[PDB]
Amino acid sequence: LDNGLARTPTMGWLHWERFMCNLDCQEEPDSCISEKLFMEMAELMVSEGWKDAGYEYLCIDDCWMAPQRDSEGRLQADPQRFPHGIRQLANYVHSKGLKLGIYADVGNKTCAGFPGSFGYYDIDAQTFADWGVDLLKFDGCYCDSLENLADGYKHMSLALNRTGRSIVYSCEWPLYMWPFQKPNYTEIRQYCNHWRNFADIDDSWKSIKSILDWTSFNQERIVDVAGPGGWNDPDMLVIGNFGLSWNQQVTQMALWAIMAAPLFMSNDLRHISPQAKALLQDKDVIAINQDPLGKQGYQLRQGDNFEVWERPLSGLAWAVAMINRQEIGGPRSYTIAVASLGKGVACNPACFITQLLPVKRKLGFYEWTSRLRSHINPTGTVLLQLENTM
Amino acid sequence: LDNGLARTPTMGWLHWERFMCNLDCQEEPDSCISEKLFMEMAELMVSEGWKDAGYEYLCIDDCWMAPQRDSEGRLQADPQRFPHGIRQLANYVHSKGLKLGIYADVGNKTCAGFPGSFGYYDIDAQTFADWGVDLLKFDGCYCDSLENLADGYKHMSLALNRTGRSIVYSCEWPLYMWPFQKPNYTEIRQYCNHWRNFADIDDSWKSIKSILDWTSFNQERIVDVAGPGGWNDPDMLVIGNFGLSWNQQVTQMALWAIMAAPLFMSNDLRHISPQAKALLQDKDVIAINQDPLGKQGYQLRQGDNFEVWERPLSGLAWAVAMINRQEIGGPRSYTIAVASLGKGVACNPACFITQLLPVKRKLGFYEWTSRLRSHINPTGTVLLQLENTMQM
Ligand SMILES: *[C@@H]1O[C@H](CO)[C@@H](O[C@@H]2O[C@H](CO)[C@@H](O[C@@H]3O[C@H](CO)[C@@H](O)[C@H](O[C@H]4O[C@H](CO)[C@@H](O)[C@H](O)[C@@H]4O)[C@@H]3O)[C@H](O)[C@H]2NC(C)=O)[C@H](O)[C@H]1NC(C)=O
Ligand SMILES: *[C@@H]1O[C@H](CO)[C@@H](O[C@@H]2O[C@H](CO)[C@@H](O)[C@H](O)[C@H]2NC(C)=O)[C@H](O)[C@H]1NC(C)=O
Ligand SMILES: *[C@@H]1O[C@H](CO)[C@@H](O[C@@H]2O[C@H](CO)[C@@H](O)[C@H](O)[C@H]2NC(C)=O)[C@H](O)[C@H]1NC(C)=O
Ligand SMILES: *[C@@H]1O[C@H](CO)[C@@H](O)[C@H](O)[C@H]1NC(C)=O
Ligand SMILES: *[C@@H]1O[C@H](CO)[C@@H](O)[C@H](O)[C@H]1NC(C)=O
Ligand SMILES: NC[C@H]1N[C@H](CO)[C@H](O)[C@@H]1O
Ligand SMILES: NC[C@H]1N[C@H](CO)[C@H](O)[C@@H]1O
Repeated sequence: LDNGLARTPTMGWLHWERFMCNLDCQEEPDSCISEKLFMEMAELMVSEGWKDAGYEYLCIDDCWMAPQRDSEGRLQADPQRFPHGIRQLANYVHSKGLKLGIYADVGNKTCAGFPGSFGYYDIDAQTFADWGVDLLKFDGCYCDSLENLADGYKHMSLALNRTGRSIVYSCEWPLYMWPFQKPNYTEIRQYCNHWRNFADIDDSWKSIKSILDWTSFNQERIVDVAGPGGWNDPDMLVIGNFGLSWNQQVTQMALWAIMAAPLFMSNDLRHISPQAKALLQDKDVIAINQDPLGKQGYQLRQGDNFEVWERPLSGLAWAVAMINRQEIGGPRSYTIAVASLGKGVACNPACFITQLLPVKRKLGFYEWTSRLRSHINPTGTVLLQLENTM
Repeated sequence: LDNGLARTPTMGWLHWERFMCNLDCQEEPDSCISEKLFMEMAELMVSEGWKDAGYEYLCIDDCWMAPQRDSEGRLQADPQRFPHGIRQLANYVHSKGLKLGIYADVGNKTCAGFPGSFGYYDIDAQTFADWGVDLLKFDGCYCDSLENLADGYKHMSLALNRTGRSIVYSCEWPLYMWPFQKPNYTEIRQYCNHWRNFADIDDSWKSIKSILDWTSFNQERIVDVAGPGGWNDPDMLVIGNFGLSWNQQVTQMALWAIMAAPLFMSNDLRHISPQAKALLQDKDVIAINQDPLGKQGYQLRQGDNFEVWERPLSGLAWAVAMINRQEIGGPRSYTIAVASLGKGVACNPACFITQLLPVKRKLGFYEWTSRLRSHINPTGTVLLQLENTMQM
């Protein structure tokens, strides 16, 4: 989408995975989907260094709406859970230097059953712009035809444009097309700043494996379309929650950097371990994810329960990730000729290699003839940056 | 097995899950199966508090043997990886106050392809006894006849008996029966101190779930068989390795306590986080696992992606574990009438409830009519101890 936005993958926080559709503010005031939850997350995004690290968009997912539209047929936030309304929440979020994301659905209802936007695309776009919304996640539930799906996503894209406000447009279009018809990613990128390709992530290593495996299986179709203004979205970062071991969290961070993925955390910023916070705020890894060239990485190799992924960066640098998919035993040795990396240019005539994950360690100079040797933890990842000596 | 051993579930360390069959001591010296590894592991078991916590058996799994038997037809340790031999390793282990476990196979070869014990049961038992072995893990590979399997396990049990040395006898008999017919656990318990029921564990939450689900599915068949001298073995503790989140590690520790399981760690004691070590050395949870009553726990309830397990303890106490199997979202509230716990006996007329996991916290007195309310993390477990009481 050539709206001047998302020139690097969008970074921020999205409530869905950790907080979902919790409406029980009477029994669970601190966890329910409410204005107070987003105020608390905004405060911590400022005070705990998230904004400084680049996490900029505080995003509302499903279950913010009132059961019905208002007198004039516009969407409204739930009166009890969002007493001051979305425009006021956006004002607050802006006063902190952050941006606000909101959620709507292309069909007749949202996935959780709240008012859909079909028939209201232009009014909804104008409502969002009037409210000061900075990002829209547009879901695909309750849409009875591929034509309605495509037409709605394009119509909403154009309506957002017509409001004149800069609004990041996040689409689930491909995900809802894939069971029936192969998506045309050139068209999608024409209309969207990023697009969900695959099933919702949850708090599990199985989910991560399945997302990585889908991305590597389909990489010939999706890798080259990505770039400044339009990214593949493999769904939220779930680092800092409950289901991932430390090495599995490292794998998610490293490979979301390799994939030039949007970095939408879905966690509780009020209760997050120092280790998870340091991983999610890792300057060098974020810098890889945010590389201005915006060329998505890809899987280079797979075999012996090892995977090698790599990503070209600005200024002749490369990022390389090595995953150990064997879920038994101990750290496993993996070696690869550096001439096999970076299409044969990264280390010609030589390169300096720095390991970034699981810990930052300079590895030294590697000549064109050299072999890179590493030990990779089960379900963990070794992430490296290669700098050509020219 | 009525050998006076394993009156509580055996506790120790077994190399299989973490170190497997790594034979490459030149390229992977720190991971290969060698005498130096077991010597160092013994030193750390002493110095890092593992022996004090109750972990007593340092156990060798597969891939310790030389490719062939010796001139006298007895087994021998690998010449390069175990130059000083099993007798000397056992001397070292005993000098640290620990006990040594070893591995053999009922069939013609071990699962990794090394000499099997079939045809040599009595001499192999005697060899182990001469070496000073204190525990035998007896595998079931390369034995495709049910009669051979059963006869071999019984024979090895009797042969170990004849040596006159006290040796814990750990069997994989039931697991190897399933391709043919489901086991008679009365017979197995007659011959074994504990027995593997289900597929090998690996370093994953998937594996933990599958072991728990098999145990609860088959619990009417295996729970009452267990007791002092004979335990169900759901395989090694893998806390301290790589594939389990903190809450998944807590779930494994809590439920291995519930199940009266042998506690065999399979990790690297040289590289283990403080948090994992504190969990594995948790005095109160170990005390649940080691409860002298020796009655295995069971799944009480299951529904809405929640599980409730409980285990009766000595002196009218109970352990209760609540698992959240929903792998999305945040901590989920679960409430239960305390009268539903411990068969209505734990809290009659009252009980004092102490949460032990994920953190230790006194919850207070709960009267027989009261309700217990708790919050459980995704893939985590809340482990509680109920003490029957007449007071407030
Ligand atoms: C080879 O097999 C034989 C037969 O199975 C086995 O002999 C058995 O040894 C056990 C353990 O020593 C004996 O059990 C003991 O019996 C005495 C006398 O009745 C009791 O006083 C003992 O009670 C104490 O220990 C128990 C734990 O075992 C506790 O439950 C109890 O509270 C006491 O602390 C204990 O019951 C058993 O009687 C014999 N059986 C026979 C038939 O002789 C022998 O040990 C095996 N070989 C080797 C090397 O162990
Ligand atoms: C509406 O769409 C137009 C057309 O794509 C966008 O115009 C582009 O804006 C970028 C950034 O300002 C320029 O670099 C391009 O040259 C423009 N292209 C064209 C064809 O005009 C415009 O930014 C969009 N406006 C909003 C508010 O989204
Ligand atoms: C995928 O969609 C793109 C964009 O809608 C199609 O490309 C356009 O094709 C028309 C007609 O040939 C050209 O005039 C435009 O210049 C193209 N637009 C762009 C942005 O390239 C493309 O044909 C579609 N591909 C398939 C296989 O259907
Ligand atoms: C919404 O419902 C109407 C009436 O049932 C239907 O005609 C229309 O196609 C639906 N729209 C979508 C996108 O499913
Ligand atoms: C199980 O084994 C015991 C002891 O050997 C024996 O007495 C019993 O009959 C067996 N049960 C069945 C059902 O075969
Ligand atoms: N992919 C389906 C989408 N619908 C849910 C909201 O109800 C989340 O936004 C999820 O990402
Ligand atoms: N269940 C199969 C058994 N065989 C392996 C050794 O090769 C492990 O001991 C495992 O416990």
